[PDB]
Amino acid sequence: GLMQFTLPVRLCKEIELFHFDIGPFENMWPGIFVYMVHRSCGTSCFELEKLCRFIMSVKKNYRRVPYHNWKHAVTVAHCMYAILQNNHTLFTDLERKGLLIACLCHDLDHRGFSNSYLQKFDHPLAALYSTSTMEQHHFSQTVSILQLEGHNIFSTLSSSEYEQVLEIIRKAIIATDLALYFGNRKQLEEMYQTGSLNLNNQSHRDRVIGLMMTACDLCSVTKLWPVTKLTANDIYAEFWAEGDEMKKLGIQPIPMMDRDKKDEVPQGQLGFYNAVAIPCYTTLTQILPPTEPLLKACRDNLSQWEKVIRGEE
Ligand SMILES: Cc1cc(C)n(CCNC(=O)Nc2ccnn2-c2ccccc2)n1
Ligand SMILES: [Mg+2]
Ligand SMILES: [Zn+2]
Repeated sequence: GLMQFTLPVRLCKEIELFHFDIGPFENMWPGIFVYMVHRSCGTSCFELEKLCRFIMSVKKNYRRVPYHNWKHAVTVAHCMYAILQNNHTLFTDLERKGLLIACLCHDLDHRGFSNSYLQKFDHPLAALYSTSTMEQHHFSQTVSILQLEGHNIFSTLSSSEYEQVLEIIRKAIIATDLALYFGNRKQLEEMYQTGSLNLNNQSHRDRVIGLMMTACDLCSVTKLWPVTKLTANDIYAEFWAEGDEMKKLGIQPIPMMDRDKKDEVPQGQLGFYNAVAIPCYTTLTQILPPTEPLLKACRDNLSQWEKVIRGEE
């Protein structure tokens, strides 16, 4: 119990900030995650032996893909840590426990292909899960790893608390399907504006936790410009591979995924910021005022992409 994780001074301070980058040293990422669980949840939330075994099994079931990798998992978990630490009294013990684990597990066994590509390929997972194909697989993989011997980090919870936490994790992981984000934010927008939003209404909490998951999942657009710009290369490396694979199935990919149309990228980032990212962090800031730094950072980056187009960089 008396064993803490401590980070070097620069990390100890910068990790509290939304725009923190976890760095290129992979062997430090597990310690950073445990540090965040201990401060967000407590030193007692998990058996340290079981947590460490869970963390390393989760790492092993992420693939060596350009973007949807172990680094993304830890990055999305850090953004959730930042939201929880800035909204101390709004979330229950089970929710803080659940959401950090959901973020770490949210893209388990990702291959770097969209739900659309699985459907057009006719992948077995598309036959097994007709909607949110990859996300149902990510939750399936999470349950698998929790059921390995020595890996059940929730064993000390009651039967009902256990079922509650697995239901928080399931909903959280399904919400990372961007196809579900558009309707979810629209509903939250109306509820906030007509004043019907009620955080004691479980169906309302679910929607708010969903938007947090979208905000955390997209947080690469809220980093300082040099981090956002370099992460964009990894996300587009996956999109171009998928577009190559669409061409192999005899389907011309949308321009965003066509590597012959790299010129169109800056304008494609504009569309993504205006259609997805700005609306996402605007609604999140209305519902959770202390997440405003994510909206500010997103706006700064929209303006940096505007400069790329105007040939100023
Ligand atoms: C860095 C960093 C991290 C992330 C996630 N991006 C965004 C990369 N673009 C992207 O994901 N596009 C996308 C996927 C599905 N729909 N759309 C889409 C929606 C509206 C307009 C244009 C495109 N950059
Ligand atoms: Mg995903
Ligand atoms: Zn993700």
